Amino acid sequence: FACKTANGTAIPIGGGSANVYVNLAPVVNVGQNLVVDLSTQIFCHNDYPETITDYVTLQRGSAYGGVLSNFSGTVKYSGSSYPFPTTSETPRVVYNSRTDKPWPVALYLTPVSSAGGVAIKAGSLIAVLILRQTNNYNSDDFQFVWNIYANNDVVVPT
Ligand SMILES: CCCCCCCO[C@H]1O[C@H](CO)[C@@H](F)[C@H](O)[C@@H]1O
Repeated sequence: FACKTANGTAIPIGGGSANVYVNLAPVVNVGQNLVVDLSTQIFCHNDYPETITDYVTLQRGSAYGGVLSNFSGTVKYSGSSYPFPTTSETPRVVYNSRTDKPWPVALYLTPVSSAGGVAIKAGSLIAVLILRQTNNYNSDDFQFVWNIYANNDVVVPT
């Protein structure tokens, strides 16, 4: 089991970490969602589907900088919604193919009432998402750490 980003940055068997640079909607009004869809950014696969089933969860999702200060978050994992920053490990997603499958994580961020102006700064860390991988074969328990960065400023109109 290993993962890669849309630009080809890989995290090999055993886990590790990688940076993910995301383009964000430049203008987000109070009452609207800023959607950060990681399913177009992070892809994973099973290296031995003939014998092994891989189990994948979002173990933790943490908010940073402007996302932590200016937004009220929700994380959607494989069609179910949870608070973001996270309060528990999600259920598992099964990886049973050698063909790349997107990691089904999306952040839904709505401005808090005090937000206004430059709510997210270009180049800042916005989130850290922990992908946890286990299997039905051995004792492997690996973490694939995704450091999410904003490519641009996000303005919340006043
Ligand atoms: C004849 C025995 C060969 C065993 C191959 C083991 C390959 O291990 C990797 O891929 C597995 C499937 O994706 C993961 F279960 C592991 O955790 C590990 O990532």
